[PDB]
Amino acid sequence: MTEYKLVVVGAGGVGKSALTIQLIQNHFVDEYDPSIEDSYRKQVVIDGETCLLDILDTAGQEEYSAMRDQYMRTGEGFLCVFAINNTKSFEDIHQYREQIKRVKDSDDVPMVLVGNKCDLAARTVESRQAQDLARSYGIPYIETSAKTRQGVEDAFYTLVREIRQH
Repeated sequence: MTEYKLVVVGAGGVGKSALTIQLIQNHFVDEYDPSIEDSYRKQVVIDGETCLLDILDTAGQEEYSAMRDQYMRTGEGFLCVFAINNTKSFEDIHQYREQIKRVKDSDDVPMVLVGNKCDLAARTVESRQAQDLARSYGIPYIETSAKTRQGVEDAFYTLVREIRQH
């Protein structure tokens, strides 16, 4: 009955809701999460191990108040979602990252950077820049498409593996 409680973060404009819902429903979904935090749980098998995957979507990076900090009790690992067309999202993730680190009075946790909307032509993030930013943070860089191409699943498995390897 091993549980993995992993937190998804990112600026507004990405499909944080899509990431979780598509995985747990195994379906192409655009449905948007509510204006407040929303967590989902789904039974999964990872590397031969049967366990529960619990994914939390958060909202309002700065608005992530003590009321929401309650979730930080999970504290396992973080999946950071940005849009290839959304340059500013990188700064919002960084600042949001700094805040959640302060809440945990610590900074050595599993993290993965994931970029959505890679099929969009009109973007302003070069993948060379995005991956270098991930590399400077010492975290994996994965490109994904909410449409069908799932890279988020492996990202969660990476988070789990990093937890297992501490």
